Amino acid sequence: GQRWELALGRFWDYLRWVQTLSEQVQEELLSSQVTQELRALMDETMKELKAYKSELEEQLTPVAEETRARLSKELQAAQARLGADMEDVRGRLVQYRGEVQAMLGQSTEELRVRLASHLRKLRKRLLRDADDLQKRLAVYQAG
Repeated sequence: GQRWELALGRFWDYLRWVQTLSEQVQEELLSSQVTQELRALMDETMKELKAYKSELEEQLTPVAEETRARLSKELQAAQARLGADMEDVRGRLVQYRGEVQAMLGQSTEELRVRLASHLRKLRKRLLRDADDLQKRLAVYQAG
């Protein structure tokens, strides 16, 4: 894949592990290591995506200009959606950390069930937006 796709792939691999919510995951969630790592992986994905779009603009098919503008704005919106989705994942995990830190030594099982359900929905959104972004990038040059 492209550099940005490999960066997103590392985000996916790390998130899949987090979604197991094992005791190893819990340790890294409560220390903030998980959200620092997701921030790093998100930032790298977005940096590579912006650089990729910039290089694609060196190999464009000429089109009506109105069309090129439309497609460029649609692509920028798709990039922004991806970044917002990754940040929503990270923010939901920050929320979980704060809730666990407020509850002394009480059982986190219900919190974990609710987190797992929510993360599944956030992953669905990130995945549909990533696939949409790849579709737009694939037809961007031909216009």
